[PDB]
Amino acid sequence: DIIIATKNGKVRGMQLTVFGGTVTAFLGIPYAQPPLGRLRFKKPQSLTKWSDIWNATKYANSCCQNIDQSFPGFHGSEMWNPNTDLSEDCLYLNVWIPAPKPKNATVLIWIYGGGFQTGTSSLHVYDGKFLARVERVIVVSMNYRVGALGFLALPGNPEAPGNMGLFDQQLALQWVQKNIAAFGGNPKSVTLFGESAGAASVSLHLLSPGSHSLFTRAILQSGSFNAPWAVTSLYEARNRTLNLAKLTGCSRENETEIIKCLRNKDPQEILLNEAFVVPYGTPLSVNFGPTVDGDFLTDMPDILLELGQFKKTQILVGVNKDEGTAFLVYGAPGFSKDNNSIITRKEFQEGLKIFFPGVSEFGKESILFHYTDWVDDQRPENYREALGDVVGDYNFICPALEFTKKFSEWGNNAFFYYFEHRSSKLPWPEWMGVMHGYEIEFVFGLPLERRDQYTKAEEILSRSIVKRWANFAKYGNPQETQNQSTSWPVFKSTEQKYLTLNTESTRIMTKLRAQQCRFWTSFFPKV
Amino acid sequence: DIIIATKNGKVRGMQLTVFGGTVTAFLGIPYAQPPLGRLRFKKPQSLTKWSDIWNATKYANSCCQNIDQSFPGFHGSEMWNPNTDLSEDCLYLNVWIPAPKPKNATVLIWIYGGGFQTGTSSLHVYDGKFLARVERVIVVSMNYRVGALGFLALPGNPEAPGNMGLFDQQLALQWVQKNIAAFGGNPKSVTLFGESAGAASVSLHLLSPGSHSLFTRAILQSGSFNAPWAVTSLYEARNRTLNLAKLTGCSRENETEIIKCLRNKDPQEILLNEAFVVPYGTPLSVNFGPTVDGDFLTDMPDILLELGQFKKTQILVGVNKDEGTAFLVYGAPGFSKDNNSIITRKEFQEGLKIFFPGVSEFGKESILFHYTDWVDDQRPENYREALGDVVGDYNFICPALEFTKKFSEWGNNAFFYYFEHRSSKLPWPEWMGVMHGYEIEFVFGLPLERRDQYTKAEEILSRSIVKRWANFAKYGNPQETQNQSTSWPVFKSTEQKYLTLNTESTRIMTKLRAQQCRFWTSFFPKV
Amino acid sequence: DIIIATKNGKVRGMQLTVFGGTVTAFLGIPYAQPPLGRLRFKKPQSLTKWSDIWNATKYANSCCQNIDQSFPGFHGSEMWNPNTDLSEDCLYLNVWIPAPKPKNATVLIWIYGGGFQTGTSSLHVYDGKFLARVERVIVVSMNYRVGALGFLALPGNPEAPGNMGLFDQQLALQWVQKNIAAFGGNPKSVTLFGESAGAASVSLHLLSPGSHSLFTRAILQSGSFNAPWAVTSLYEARNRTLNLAKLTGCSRENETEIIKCLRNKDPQEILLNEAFVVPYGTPLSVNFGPTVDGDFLTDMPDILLELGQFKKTQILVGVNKDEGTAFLVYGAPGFSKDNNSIITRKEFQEGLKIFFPGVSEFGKESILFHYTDWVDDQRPENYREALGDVVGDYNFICPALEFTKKFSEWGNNAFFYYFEHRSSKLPWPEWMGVMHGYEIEFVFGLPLERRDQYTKAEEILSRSIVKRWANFAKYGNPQETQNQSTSWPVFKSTEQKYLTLNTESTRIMTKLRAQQCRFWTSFFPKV
Ligand SMILES: *[C@@H]1O[C@H](CO[C@H]2O[C@@H](C)[C@@H](O)[C@@H](O)[C@@H]2O)[C@@H](O[C@@H]2O[C@H](CO)[C@@H](O)[C@H](O)[C@H]2NC(C)=O)[C@H](O)[C@H]1NC(C)=O
Ligand SMILES: *[C@@H]1O[C@H](CO[C@H]2O[C@@H](C)[C@@H](O)[C@@H](O)[C@@H]2O)[C@@H](O[C@@H]2O[C@H](CO)[C@@H](O)[C@H](O)[C@H]2NC(C)=O)[C@H](O)[C@H]1NC(C)=O
Ligand SMILES: *[C@@H]1O[C@H](CO[C@H]2O[C@@H](C)[C@@H](O)[C@@H](O)[C@@H]2O)[C@@H](O[C@@H]2O[C@H](CO)[C@@H](O)[C@H](O)[C@H]2NC(C)=O)[C@H](O)[C@H]1NC(C)=O
Ligand SMILES: *[C@H]1O[C@H](CO[C@H]2O[C@@H](C)[C@@H](O)[C@@H](O)[C@@H]2O)[C@@H](O[C@@H]2O[C@H](CO)[C@@H](O)[C@H](O)[C@H]2NC(C)=O)[C@H](O)[C@H]1NC(C)=O
Ligand SMILES: *[C@H]1O[C@H](CO[C@H]2O[C@@H](C)[C@@H](O)[C@@H](O)[C@@H]2O)[C@@H](O[C@@H]2O[C@H](CO)[C@@H](O)[C@H](O)[C@H]2NC(C)=O)[C@H](O)[C@H]1NC(C)=O
Ligand SMILES: *[C@H]1O[C@H](CO[C@H]2O[C@@H](C)[C@@H](O)[C@@H](O)[C@@H]2O)[C@@H](O[C@@H]2O[C@H](CO)[C@@H](O)[C@H](O)[C@H]2NC(C)=O)[C@H](O)[C@H]1NC(C)=O
Ligand SMILES: *[C@@H]1O[C@H](CO)[C@@H](O)[C@H](O)[C@H]1NC(C)=O
Ligand SMILES: *[C@@H]1O[C@H](CO)[C@@H](O)[C@H](O)[C@H]1NC(C)=O
Ligand SMILES: *[C@@H]1O[C@H](CO)[C@@H](O)[C@H](O)[C@H]1NC(C)=O
Ligand SMILES: *[C@@H]1O[C@H](CO)[C@@H](O)[C@H](O)[C@H]1NC(C)=O
Ligand SMILES: *[C@@H]1O[C@H](CO)[C@@H](O)[C@H](O)[C@H]1NC(C)=O
Ligand SMILES: *[C@@H]1O[C@H](CO)[C@@H](O)[C@H](O)[C@H]1NC(C)=O
Ligand SMILES: *[C@@H]1O[C@H](CO)[C@@H](O)[C@H](O)[C@H]1NC(C)=O
Ligand SMILES: *[C@@H]1O[C@H](CO)[C@@H](O)[C@H](O)[C@H]1NC(C)=O
Ligand SMILES: *[C@@H]1O[C@H](CO)[C@@H](O)[C@H](O)[C@H]1NC(C)=O
Ligand SMILES: *[C@@H]1O[C@H](CO)[C@@H](O)[C@H](O)[C@H]1NC(C)=O
Ligand SMILES: *[C@@H]1O[C@H](CO)[C@@H](O)[C@H](O)[C@H]1NC(C)=O
Ligand SMILES: *[C@@H]1O[C@H](CO)[C@@H](O)[C@H](O)[C@H]1NC(C)=O
Ligand SMILES: *[P@@](C)(=O)OCCCC
Ligand SMILES: *[P@@](C)(=O)OCCCC
Ligand SMILES: *[P@@](C)(=O)OCCCC
Ligand SMILES: [Cl-]
Ligand SMILES: [Cl-]
Ligand SMILES: [Cl-]
Ligand SMILES: [Cl-]
Ligand SMILES: [Cl-]
Ligand SMILES: [Cl-]
Ligand SMILES: [Cl-]
Ligand SMILES: [Cl-]
Ligand SMILES: [Cl-]
Ligand code: NA
Ligand code: NA
Ligand code: NA
Ligand code: NA
Ligand code: NA
Ligand code: NA
Ligand code: NA
Ligand code: NA
Ligand code: NA
Repeated sequence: DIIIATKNGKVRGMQLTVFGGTVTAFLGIPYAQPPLGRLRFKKPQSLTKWSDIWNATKYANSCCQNIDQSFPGFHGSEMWNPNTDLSEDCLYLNVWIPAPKPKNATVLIWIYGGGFQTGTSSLHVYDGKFLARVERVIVVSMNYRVGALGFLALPGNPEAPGNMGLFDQQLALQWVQKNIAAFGGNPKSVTLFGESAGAASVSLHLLSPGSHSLFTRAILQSGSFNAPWAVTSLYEARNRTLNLAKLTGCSRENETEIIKCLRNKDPQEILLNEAFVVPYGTPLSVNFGPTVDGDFLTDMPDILLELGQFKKTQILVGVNKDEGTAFLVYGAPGFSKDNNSIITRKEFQEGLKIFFPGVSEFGKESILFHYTDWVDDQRPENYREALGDVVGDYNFICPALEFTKKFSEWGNNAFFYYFEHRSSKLPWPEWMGVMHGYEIEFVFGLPLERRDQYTKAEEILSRSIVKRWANFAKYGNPQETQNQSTSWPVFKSTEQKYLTLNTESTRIMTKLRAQQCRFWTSFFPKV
Repeated sequence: DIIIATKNGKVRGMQLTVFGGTVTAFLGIPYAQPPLGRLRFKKPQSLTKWSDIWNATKYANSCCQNIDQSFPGFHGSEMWNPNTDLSEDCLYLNVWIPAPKPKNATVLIWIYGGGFQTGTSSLHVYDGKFLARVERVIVVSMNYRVGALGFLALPGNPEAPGNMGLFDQQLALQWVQKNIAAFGGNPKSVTLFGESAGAASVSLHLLSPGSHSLFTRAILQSGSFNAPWAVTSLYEARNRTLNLAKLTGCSRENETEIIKCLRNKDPQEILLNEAFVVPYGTPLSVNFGPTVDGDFLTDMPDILLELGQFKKTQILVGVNKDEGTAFLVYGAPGFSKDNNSIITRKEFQEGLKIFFPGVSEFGKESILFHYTDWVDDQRPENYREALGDVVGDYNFICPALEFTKKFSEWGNNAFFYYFEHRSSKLPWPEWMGVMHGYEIEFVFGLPLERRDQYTKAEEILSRSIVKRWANFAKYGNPQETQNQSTSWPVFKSTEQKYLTLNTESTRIMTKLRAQQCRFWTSFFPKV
Repeated sequence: DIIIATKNGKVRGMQLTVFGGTVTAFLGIPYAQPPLGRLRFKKPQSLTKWSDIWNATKYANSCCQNIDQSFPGFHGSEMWNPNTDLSEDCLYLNVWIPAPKPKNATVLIWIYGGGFQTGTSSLHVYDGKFLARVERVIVVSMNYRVGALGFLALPGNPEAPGNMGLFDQQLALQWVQKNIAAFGGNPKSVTLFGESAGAASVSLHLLSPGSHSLFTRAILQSGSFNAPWAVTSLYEARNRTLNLAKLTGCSRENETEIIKCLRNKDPQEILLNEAFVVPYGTPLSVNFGPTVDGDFLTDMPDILLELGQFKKTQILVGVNKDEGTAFLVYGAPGFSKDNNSIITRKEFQEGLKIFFPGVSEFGKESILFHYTDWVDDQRPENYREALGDVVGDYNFICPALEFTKKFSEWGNNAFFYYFEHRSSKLPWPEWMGVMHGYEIEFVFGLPLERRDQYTKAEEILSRSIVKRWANFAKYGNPQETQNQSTSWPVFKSTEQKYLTLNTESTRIMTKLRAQQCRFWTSFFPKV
């Protein structure tokens, strides 16, 4: 039996057996008042106080959200679907601690991805018990609101001010500040890490003044706020919010009245409409996301980044070799997971049309031009590979690299990785390569689990990443010092060294996707 | 309805419609006891406290001051004349805030020019509502005492200690420190900006110990305290103060008695005499200005500048291409606004006599020599252009450049601009070029106003300056980051880069008026 | 009438007319309990408190001390003799302030010389009223105990712990910290300056932990603690203290008993014996001076200097062209002030014998060797000039230069001057040149006094030093910025630039007395 007195009252956890030892898990600790009825669309408000012992012994409700139904029954997609009841009552967090209770452990806070429209901390691939067992770090994760219910904005007006999901996150980070020492945590040693939209969230916490003092350092996997799907403009945010009212027969006059009306709709009606607040989406649509609200975000992030207004600290940033592929089977013509997807020039052009709907003909010709001077053999897989690279480079790799350049020019240490190992257990087909999302299991140390059959090499690779992440968190420096590993150099502008993470040959390389990033970064934004 | 509780009690403002949105204006908030009767010539004293709601809904009294009557009915001069009642009761300030109320906005404090003899915050070209609407900054301006009533000095003696107008300013800056957060302001992010005498005031706040902690950074348009009209010596201050007594039949024995006597004169009698406390003025006379009082100013400013005694922070400094011209029609022979003013050598010499009255024959020959080796064609406009340059270089550009050299040698970032756009709406004739004072409307964003017919190019130029000023204020760096603009480099000694602001071609240049500034700066002061 | 409430109670000063204006002088303010009876030889103790108004309107008792009787009636010597009653009751200080009272003036604290055996703040050449009038600085000076009564040491034992005179000084510096703001002073801007033993005192305050926070910066004229007369060893201090007891029939058993006995002797008996506690003195004997007591001084000063244990701040250090001469007429054979003192080789050798009594024959041959390879003409004044240089170099110039090297190697700004003007009013004969002590009148601004007939050039030189000293005090940098003067560069090791102060040609020079200082500094200490 294990009970911890927090600032809001007692909580009980369970004992887990991990890897020959023990871990104490507190699942589903509330961190805010349930945001229901009159609190829907409003910033999270703080917890009442409680008599009795709270039983944090099972995962809590995931937040309301649409589910991916493109591959029903397929483990590749379904592993990302929520594994607990959906409810509006979803502001809870989990804590995993070493046994015996440590004395001043470094704290890792995970923020999940899902396009700001989906995700949940209770997923199998986010289970923190392994990191706690092996590295003696404490691992925290929280649920935050997604979709309209999390990011509906009607500018300035506090009935729906914008960024509610980011504030749920910020309020959980605070809960860590006030309570984590009771669990044996060191509030002065907190690293945020997250992937995709979770990684862009982490990048925004770096920019947010209310976040400055709620963490020490940061890890960004395949995401940053300068990615093109990450921040909704005020223009498009209003168009969307009013388009939603129209669809739910909530078009009114007085703005507060539109919110009051939307607060009377049932969650399902709002979920059902979210998809259509846009004339045409892509498989990369973020219908409701971060906006510049003058509160969490005080100006457009490009400006803040460029002029150096953000927390000075170390960052670890990285991406996967085939980020783009996973998106092509959600709309691109002649793509399937159940065949090799050898496509034609004509399919590719149509492809660009799906991914770049509001872009001029010339703009599209310009991508075709940059990505189809091969180099050279009349390889059939030419066009399929180029469409993956197009989507990866524009959406993930290039924005990640630029964020890293920009951040390090203000003087701080940064480390960049390029993950190129395809999991032996990957259920998607071989042509999709080293996919978006599939370094996570390596970071949480799933292949360490003996009775799960990853390879021996995967076990060793995982053991080595877990160590680098943990060393990063505790000491600002992601080295594996014992087993005579390849030293990971800092990323500077000019040299721009990165580290390759693979199962065979770990290498130091320079200037990842140089030619491609000149295209996305200097030419394409003018278009 | 909008009411803010301040430290002195409540105030009500009005709602303005600007550019499709709203701005809240509080006009005429008092910031000091009215300096009347026994408080005339004394440092401002602090506000009593008040029950009821103060109605800050119209501009307040401008301070007592003579008016320019050289061009009655001419919009070019009259636009600078005071647009509210003159009264001794004039220590008030205005606040403009974004709607919805922001959370921690950067604050811009404007200090007007007028030779320390004239000016008022209520002028059309100082209306802060545009900056507030477009940049979401808060804009403050205040009225401070000018002429004898603001700068009469009888050394050490506190009945008339000197610098009262500078202390009115300092006391308004304080009012910002104590109250601005109630308006949504961030007291820790205050930029002072001002033009001409207003710009020299800003430079003196940098030197004043009582000001150090009342602002963050500073913007100086066409003015600095090392300009030759900016600081009155103790010698000339006494001669003047006693000359005024003599003229008003206030010559006494006991010094306090002379003040007591002057405090019995009516404002108009003092105004009427101010002009003659000098044997001969120029169109650049500052009969009553800043002095070294051992209080606001603790030593002569040249020494403080040279030896590095001032606030360490970023500055933005600049000047206009034809600063000198506006002064030539206020006394220089054969100059008129109603004709081209082609003058002769003989007129030019007489001209120097008007502008450099107490200077030796040789001194005057030396200006003629430096400014009349052309380069070369027998152009008729030769002499007219040289007299403008003489007055500009000596009075504005050269002192501004030297102040910037001197300030940056102590390690801080500085930015220098050279404004060379002549407003399409300028009522003065073409030969007067890019005049003193006419970048102000661009900085306050008047050409942004659609229904006012500035050009489209002027709109775009203004939009770009407003952004650079605002970025400067918020982040210390005056870049326009979005529209791929010319980056503005820091001004260092040795390289001395500056930025040109025009409607066509924005450029990086080096060593503005190199030859001319060697003349004014190294040779002329010996004379 | 002018009354200031201090922490010990009220004081009244007088009004002085200086140079067309006014200065307020408080003469003889007590700063410690009178150190009489049972307090003789003990550290100074703090002031009781007082009702009534203290009348600080005349100079106070100078401390007990022997007088120079070598030239009775001669203004050259007698100007250094005490000009008030000698008494044991002598711990008082003077304050001079600008009129009108300033607001936050920089403070100059003067510490007089006199070999630690003589001196007094009430001397004519230490009158602070001129500095106060002209520079608007506040000037403080204090009386501190000298000779046995100030520096008697019987190690560790607190009845006579050592350094009492240094602690009198330290306690006056404290009095400045607690009280000077009431006079208009800024306690955070205090420069210590002093000459000879006063200059060595200043150098020891830099080393003393109890002094660290009682001043900002320091000026050393012809003195430093590494000079060879400056610090008595523990060995020689005991030998002396016991030799004094023996002479006064106070030889006892219990050490406290010897003090108790000496506290019963009358001041005159102690004064009369001080001279003989040494088998043989020189005209540079310091029979009772600073010692390493483990309290004011925590280790030998050479070590502290060399290893960088002292206050980090700016210093101004300098010396006079003929420091040595004044000492030759107090014992050196064939020297007189009443003739040219052309001496022989044989006289010179005897001379070395007077000045280096306990030094080996070889040691003496070594000085002769270094100082008598001329360069070359058979000039009669050869030997007379060399004996002056010998005494100057060893006692003043060389130790001053070494102190400056050593101090600047730890990173702080230092300025070095070489004063080479012989006063037109000097009563000593021409051959004695630019003597020890005769830059003081220039620093206090005596030649500024119109009705005193120094030359016009001397007036201008003085005006310029007063300004450099004052700029040093206020701003850390001794420049004269207005009258286009020679800029004074910092003294670094390697380059070692110094400034020459003379009436004609002010110059930047390098490596003063290079050859000579290698001799005194590297070879002579081994001997
Ligand atoms: C790979 O599959 C795609 C995708 O669509 C198909 O899925 C397959 C697994 C198959 O079972 C089939 O029934 C299904 O249509 C193929 O593209 C399609 O080609 C078909 C038939 O010619 C067209 O009707 C469609 O327009 C197009 N479908 C879509 C959804 O775009 C593709 O040809 C196939 N590629 C191969 C074998 O290389
Ligand atoms: C430009 O005008 C000046 C200024 O004075 C004149 O203003 C004009 C607009 C005109 O209407 C006229 O009545 C008025 O005098 C001229 O200089 C003047 O020249 C006049 C006539 O010869 C002399 O009497 C004056 O001394 C002198 N006036 C002043 C006030 O200095 C100037 O000649 C004219 N320049 C041109 C046409 O190039
Ligand atoms: C300069 O004077 C010295 C010092 O002593 C003398 O002082 C003089 C002013 C003079 O009035 C005289 O009476 C007095 O003795 C002279 O050295 C002295 O030489 C004398 C006479 O030969 C010797 O008896 C002494 O040993 C020696 N005196 C001392 C005190 O050392 C010196 O010769 C003279 N120098 C000249 C004229 O160049
Ligand atoms: C945002 O504003 C309008 C809103 O019109 C939308 O109504 C919503 C409730 C939703 O159902 C959505 O499908 C619909 O788009 C957008 O107008 C669209 O633009 C086209 C012209 O290209 C017109 O045909 C329609 O008005 C509408 N589209 C359709 C398919 O009916 C508008 O484009 C959008 N603004 C943007 C994206 O900047
Ligand atoms: C400051 O002191 C005197 C004051 O004389 C002045 O009296 C004033 C009240 C006012 O009316 C003003 O016009 C007048 O100047 C100055 O004396 C002037 O100097 C000239 C000699 O060049 C004499 O003729 C007069 O005393 C007087 N001028 C006139 C036109 O009558 C004095 O010059 C001034 N000091 C300065 C500027 O340094
Ligand atoms: C310190 O200790 C002795 C003390 O002897 C001294 O007695 C004093 C009271 C005083 O009168 C003083 O004149 C006398 O010196 C010193 O002894 C001296 O050394 C010489 C030998 O060179 C002997 O002749 C005497 O004992 C004495 N001198 C005289 C002239 O009588 C001792 O030298 C000294 N220690 C040092 C300087 O290190
Ligand atoms: C928490 O679980 C334990 C099981 O041992 C139980 O005793 C306790 O009542 C639980 N809390 C509840 C049911 O609210
Ligand atoms: C934990 O470590 C921090 C420094 O990182 C320290 O200041 C804090 O007091 C420690 N708390 C403990 C040991 O409980
Ligand atoms: C609209 O209604 C809201 C909510 O009831 C009210 O408080 C507000 O003042 C109204 N605003 C306008 C602009 O009519
Ligand atoms: C280091 O070495 C051993 C094998 O020699 C391995 O089992 C262990 O996992 C390694 N530790 C890390 C942190 O990689
Ligand atoms: C301020 O103006 C309002 C107008 O609505 C008024 O009600 C109030 O009395 C005013 N204050 C005055 C007149 O002092
Ligand atoms: C505003 O920002 C400053 C830092 O510039 C911060 O210290 C202050 O507390 C903030 N106040 C708010 C958010 O109200
Ligand atoms: C002159 O009168 C003033 C004001 O009444 C008085 O307080 C002051 O002491 C007097 N000064 C002189 C120098 O006569
Ligand atoms: C940037 O670009 C657009 C036009 O593409 C323009 O309307 C807007 O005013 C510009 N913003 C700034 C700050 O200049
Ligand atoms: C100080 O001097 C004044 C002279 O005006 C006198 O009134 C006062 O009594 C003096 N203090 C004394 C004598 O103790
Ligand atoms: C005097 O100046 C210091 C800084 O050198 C400042 O901290 C202090 O408060 C000032 N005191 C005054 C103006 O009374
Ligand atoms: C000597 O006498 C002193 C002073 O009376 C006394 O306090 C001390 O204990 C004695 N010391 C010795 C060593 O006899
Ligand atoms: C500077 O210049 C003037 C003479 O032109 C002189 O009288 C004054 O004393 C000088 N000031 C200083 C500080 O030397
Ligand atoms: P990640 C899976 O959170 O983001 C991809 C961006 C578009 C939805
Ligand atoms: P600005 C118009 O305040 O200053 C010009 C200087 C002389 C009056
Ligand atoms: P200053 C005259 O105090 O020192 C000379 C050193 C030996 C007495
Ligand atoms: Cl690759
Ligand atoms: Cl084609
Ligand atoms: Cl390379
Ligand atoms: Cl030009
Ligand atoms: Cl001529
Ligand atoms: Cl150049
Ligand atoms: Cl010399
Ligand atoms: Cl010999
Ligand atoms: Cl050299
Ligand atoms: Na995913
Ligand atoms: Na590995
Ligand atoms: Na590449
Ligand atoms: Na103007
Ligand atoms: Na532009
Ligand atoms: Na030029
Ligand atoms: Na002396
Ligand atoms: Na000089
Ligand atoms: Na030399």
